[PDB]
This record gives sequence, structure tokens and C-alpha cells, in this order.
Amino acid sequence: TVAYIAIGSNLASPLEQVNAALKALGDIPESHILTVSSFYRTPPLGPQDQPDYLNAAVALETSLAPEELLNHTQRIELQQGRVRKAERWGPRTLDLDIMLFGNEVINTERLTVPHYDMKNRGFMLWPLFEIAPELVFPDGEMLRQILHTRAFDKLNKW
Ligand SMILES: CC1(C)Nc2nc(N)[nH]c(=O)c2N=C1C(=O)NCCN(CCSC[C@H]1O[C@@H](n2cnc3c(N)ncnc32)[C@H](O)[C@@H]1O)CP(=O)(O)O
Repeated sequence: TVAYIAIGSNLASPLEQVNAALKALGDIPESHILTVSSFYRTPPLGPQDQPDYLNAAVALETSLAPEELLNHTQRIELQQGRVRKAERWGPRTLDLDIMLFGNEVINTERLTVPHYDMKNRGFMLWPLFEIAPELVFPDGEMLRQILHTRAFDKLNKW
């Protein structure tokens, strides 16, 4: 199963955080990175008080069940997610989202695949389009089509 995972960090200095994440993704049991998108600097979706995000996409080969993979992604967000300031630990600044898990459709308490809002999110679609441009969604929609129809702005590389 090729799972596609979206990575986000909004630290002022997220490069170290994202790289630590990609190694942890790589250390997940029965899983390894096939491909990594470029790193992108995106303006945040939401209050524009918070810093710019570093966004990227990752193709992950895995023999894991989807919920099992999720446990792993949430563990990493717990482990690599926060980083120390001198006083205390800071809030977590790693987001690992499962955009797709093979051709599977999933709707549960814990999991919604495809990711529920990725279709309105340029910072998810473009990096993905870079590593899987002929990607077809389980309902037959094409990633290229959705980028075509909405005409999202391209991303500046980080
Ligand atoms: C958006 C916002 C503020 N602005 C941004 N702007 C830019 N430029 N770039 C960004 O990156 C970016 N992201 C920011 C963000 O705040 N991101 C949080 C992502 N956050 C999903 C994490 S899972 C929490 C719960 O979600 C359940 N969950 C359900 N399905 C899945 C799934 N398929 N994969 C993973 N977790 C699943 C899971 O059980 C857990 O308990 C909520 P959401 O944005 O609404 O996606």
C-alpha cells in the first residue's frame, strides 16, 4: 500500500523538525519512504499571526493497517513534535496527515481518508501533484483535474 502523507511545521525554523520527521517516518515498522516532494513555504490557512508553514508530501510504502499507521504518525507528532525552549517545552509544531491510504475510503472516529479538506488545500495538493501527478482519487476524480478546475496558486519553495 502506498500511503501519501502531508507534513506541516510552522516553526520559524522547521527544517530540522521536518527532517527528523522524515527519518521517523522511515523508521516505522514495515514501512519506508518511496519519495519526497520539494519543501514549500506556504502562508498559513487561518489567522495570519502565526508563521509560514513548511509543507511537503511523502509517498510511504507500508504493509501496515491504516489505523496502525495513524498510531505511528501520532506517536511521532508526540515525540518529534515539540521542541525545547529554555523554560519549558513549546507547543507541538509537526503535523502529519494521511492524505491517502492506497485506494481506500475510510470514515471513522479516528480516520477520514481521503483527508477531508485536502481538496480545498493548495499546500496539500501541489506537493502531492509533484510526486504523483497522475494520481486518481478513489471516486475517480483526478488530482490534476482538481488543480485545473480551482487553479490554485503554485507554491514558493522553502
Ligand atoms: C489548517 C492550518 C491551521 N493551516 C495550515 N496552513 C498551512 N499553510 N499549512 C498547514 O499545514 C496548515 N495546517 C494548519 C493545521 O492546523 N493543521 C492541523 C491538521 N489537523 C489534522 C491532524 S489530526 C487530529 C485528529 O484528526 C483525526 N484524523 C481524521 N482523519 C485523519 C487523517 N486522514 N489523517 C490524520 N488524522 C486524522 C485523528 O484521529 C486526530 O484525532 C486538523 P485538520 O487541518 O482539520 O486536518
